[PDB]
Amino acid sequence: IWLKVCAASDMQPGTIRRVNRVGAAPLAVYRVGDQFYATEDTCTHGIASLSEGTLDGDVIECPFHGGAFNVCTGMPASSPCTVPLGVFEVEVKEGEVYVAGEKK
Ligand code: FES
Ligand SMILES: [Fe+3]
Ligand SMILES: [S]
Repeated sequence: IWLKVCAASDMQPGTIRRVNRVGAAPLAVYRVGDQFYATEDTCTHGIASLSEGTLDGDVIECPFHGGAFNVCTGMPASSPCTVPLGVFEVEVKEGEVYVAGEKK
């Protein structure tokens, strides 16, 4: 199940895009350089949107507590985060960014 995100050219490096899913929590797609990554958009430490946070390199900083995760692995990058984010495969076909609707 692949969800159409947007045209690669529509995402500037260092930006984030929220992607809604049917019957599930939304995802966040991050563009690091020319690479694209995706994780659950919701922080595992609280009800917070990571796409509303700060992407520093390939680490997304949560809007709260100073928490952070690596967007490639979904692993916590800073306290108080301890639970890894689910990661989702991203693929670019003909300039269009697609994200898997199912975790990997
Ligand atoms: S809600 Fe995100 S680190 Fe606490
Ligand atoms: Fe905002
Ligand atoms: S935003």
